[PDB]
Amino acid sequence: GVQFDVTIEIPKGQRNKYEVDHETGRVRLDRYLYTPMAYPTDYGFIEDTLGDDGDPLDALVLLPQPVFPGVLVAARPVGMFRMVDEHGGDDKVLCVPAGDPRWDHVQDIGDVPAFELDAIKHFFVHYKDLEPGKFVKAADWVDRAEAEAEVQRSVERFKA
Amino acid sequence: GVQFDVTIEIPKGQRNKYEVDHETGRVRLDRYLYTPMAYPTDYGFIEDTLGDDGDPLDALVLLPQPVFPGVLVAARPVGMFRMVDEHGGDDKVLCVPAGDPRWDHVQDIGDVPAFELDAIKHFFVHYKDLEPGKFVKAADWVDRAEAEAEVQRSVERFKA
Amino acid sequence: GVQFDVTIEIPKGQRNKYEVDHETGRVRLDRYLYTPMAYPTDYGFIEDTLGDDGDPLDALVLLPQPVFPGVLVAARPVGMFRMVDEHGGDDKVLCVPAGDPRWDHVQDIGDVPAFELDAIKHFFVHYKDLEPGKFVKAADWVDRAEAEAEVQRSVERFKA
Amino acid sequence: GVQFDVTIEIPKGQRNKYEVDHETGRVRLDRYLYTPMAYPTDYGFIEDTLGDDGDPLDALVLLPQPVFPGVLVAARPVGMFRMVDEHGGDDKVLCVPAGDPRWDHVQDIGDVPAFELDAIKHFFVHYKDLEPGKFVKAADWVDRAEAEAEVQRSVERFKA
Amino acid sequence: GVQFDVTIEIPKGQRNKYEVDHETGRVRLDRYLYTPMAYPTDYGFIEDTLGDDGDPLDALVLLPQPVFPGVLVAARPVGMFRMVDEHGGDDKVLCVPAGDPRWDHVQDIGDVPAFELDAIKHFFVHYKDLEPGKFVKAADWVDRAEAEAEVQRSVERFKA
Amino acid sequence: GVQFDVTIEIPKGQRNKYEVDHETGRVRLDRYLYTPMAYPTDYGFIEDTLGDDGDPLDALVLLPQPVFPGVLVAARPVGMFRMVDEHGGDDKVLCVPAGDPRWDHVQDIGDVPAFELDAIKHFFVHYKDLEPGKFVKAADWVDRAEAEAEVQRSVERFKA
Repeated sequence: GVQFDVTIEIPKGQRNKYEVDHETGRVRLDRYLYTPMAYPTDYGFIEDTLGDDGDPLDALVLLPQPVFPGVLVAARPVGMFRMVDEHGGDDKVLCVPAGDPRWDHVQDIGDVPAFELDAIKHFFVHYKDLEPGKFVKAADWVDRAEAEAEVQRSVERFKA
Repeated sequence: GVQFDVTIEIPKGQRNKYEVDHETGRVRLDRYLYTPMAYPTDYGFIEDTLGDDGDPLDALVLLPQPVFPGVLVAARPVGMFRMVDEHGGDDKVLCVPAGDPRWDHVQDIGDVPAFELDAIKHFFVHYKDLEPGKFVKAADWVDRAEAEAEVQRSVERFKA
Repeated sequence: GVQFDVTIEIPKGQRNKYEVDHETGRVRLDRYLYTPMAYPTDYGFIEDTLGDDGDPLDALVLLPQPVFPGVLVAARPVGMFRMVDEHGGDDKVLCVPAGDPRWDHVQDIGDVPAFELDAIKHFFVHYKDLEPGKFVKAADWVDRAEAEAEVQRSVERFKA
Repeated sequence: GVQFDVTIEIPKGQRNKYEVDHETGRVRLDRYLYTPMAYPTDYGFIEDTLGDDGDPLDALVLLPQPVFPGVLVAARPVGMFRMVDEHGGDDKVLCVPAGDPRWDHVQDIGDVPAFELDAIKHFFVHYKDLEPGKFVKAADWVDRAEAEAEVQRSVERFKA
Repeated sequence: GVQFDVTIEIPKGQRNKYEVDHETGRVRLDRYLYTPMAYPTDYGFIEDTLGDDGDPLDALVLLPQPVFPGVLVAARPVGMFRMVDEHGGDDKVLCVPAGDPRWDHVQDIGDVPAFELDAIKHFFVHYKDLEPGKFVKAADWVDRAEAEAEVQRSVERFKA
Repeated sequence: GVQFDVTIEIPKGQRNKYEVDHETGRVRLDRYLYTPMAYPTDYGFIEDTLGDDGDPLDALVLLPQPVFPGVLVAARPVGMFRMVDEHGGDDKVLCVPAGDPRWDHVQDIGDVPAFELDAIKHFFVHYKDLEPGKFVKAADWVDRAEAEAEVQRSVERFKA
């Protein structure tokens, strides 16, 4: 069913934390990570969504080769990382590239190897460890179904 | 005589197929090539041209060091790659950087070494070999004169 | 006191000379340097400033990891490189990242090691050596004080 | 059952064709490829084997991140690429990393997606297209079983 | 006083865990880290030392630009990272480049900024978190004096 | 006529100054350059030569893509850079790859564009500018002829 555009803010392997300014469209170097970690996958947000906090819904995209910040990728959801940090709840849709048969075998979170999900989860739990006031409290994984529903709501919030 | 601006969509050496969306201005990861090949030169399109198919005229730009997708380069034509694929005819203007005396010795397609033209041609002939329905039929090289004429028409089509 | 946004045009380590077109917002490959040199730090301009010559005030930003052309970084001044070239006077504010405590020990030009200031100065003195008509005549360093003053003036020129 | 050491000569993504000199141990830049292609996976030879032609048996290793020429990787076979070129028969064992549970799901050639095998095969069929006298005639895939047997013989040839 | 040669096994920024085999001299891809982390500095061992476990003493080397695995760097000690893992005690001498005046200001562990020591410590505490049976228990910092003493013993063990 | 092996110590684009230790065969990080410069071509020495100073004759090799330190390349001379520094005379043979027809049009120093020879010369004249006691006094270009002669002598010194 569902598919959308993700705007990659941060390439796999990067320790610079880029972000897109959501009115001006410009890309911004928010900060350099305080921990010796790097983004586990290409990271961004779903174009035309609105989360709880006036921010578009976050997205992880699985790619063979990282992209550049600002790049659009047409993607589809396979699961969702649920996380509660110091600004409270925050979710990240796990995605593969849409209409690329090389990802056809990846249909739900069951299809992504554990060592990969754990590596991703390990990054978000620890990446802000050396940043005062900043912490993480929940962190877990849910299936394409819950991913799809959270997307749907954020699309509807974006239209209101 | 003629010179124009090229928007590089894809850097030399890249296997990610970026493209510029021509209304929104945004850059897009179209697909990752199915063959183990990589763009033989920096690749883009001539700004303010319109081809037969509502798409700006394609350009190859010879550069010492690859640029980033979206980067403008002022360029001049030295020849043109004529190719007929599954969507029919499609041409690619061969360029060097404008007003850069290091390229002064390159004035027509005679001035580009054969092994380079062949490498470029070999890329377009084979890059879509593992992509169903997609094939290539003609593929040859023509001089700065024919390049200049096709540009001129595409500039005039862009003004209508 | 003072702090501002810098738009990085050229990453540390690059030999391609990118520049932002100031009306269109687009990024441009101006030229590939003629000397075997690479920008000693990330290089751009202070957003919303206007110099003597209708061009925004130049900026050097010290970063742990280079950014991409077009990226915004919030920054604060610690000194200024004064230089007179073939188009006359031209200054470059030395900046560190704003609100990043890892840079708290850098408060004025005294706090940047000499070998670094000399490396930067060596780049601007020599980078145009193989470029006809282009030369450099003055080149020296001044403190956060004078930096702050030149910024203020350029901000005020931008509002007129 | 079987597992061995591979010495990577050429990293995934490289167009430089490095080779190890088999007496001196030194690494050598044989040639830069004439086609705009790059090695589809990390490429080398199985340490302590001897093929038909006094050369150690060739190996492709599947890795998450490319290595450096000269690097040893402990590996296990999953299949074999059979190829007949201008020097006649030549085979390449397809391998994954030994004792790394992240590759446990890859047990025979059935387990490697078609688009990957085809990409590899496409590289070896075309990489020497622009090299006079050099051609390719057979090229196909066989299973872990045949891979294992060819290894065994090359190990025994190495002991004679 | 003391200075020695370090063989860098692993460049800053790498997630591949290279190691030197200490008889054969050859470099080996041990494993790819299970956590989304990357070596916080260039990492290796002190040439001609012998630790408690028949392995040369580990070293961290602070460098402006990462080297290649196998590269020798002449270095001097400024402190030492004391850590107890699953194989028991294991120490890591913190070094700067020898005879390089750019590092003259770094004379003991007091001279290395806290955010750097913490980043390094954070790496060794967490890098093996997703690796069964592997854990970390102590982890702290000591001064150039203790570094110098542990080196001295390992040099003497190497001569017996 | 003449052709030989070059051992590349330093890749084009690098600022780390690698060097091969000539007895042990090991590669060494000598220093990071003090100026914001990077080696204009791949740089090494002619294998089995001996200069005036017990050091093998230096070599520049022109390549499409840089190699790794320690890599051998079979090469042929097209000219020589003569230079006198603080340790007196020091020469560097300009080479292209042997038996590669893509370089057949480069037969003597006349065949290398001026902007290239000047770039190379500019690097050796300035790269040590910020290094106390270190300077450069002569620096010029001579033809394949003189190159061939200096090689011959160094080969003969190597055999004595």
